[PDB]
Amino acid sequence: FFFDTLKNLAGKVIGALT
Repeated sequence: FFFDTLKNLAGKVIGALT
């Protein structure tokens, strides 16, 4: 739950960066 969301948030950041 929380772990999945945290990982997902990081993925969005990486994608947004490049």
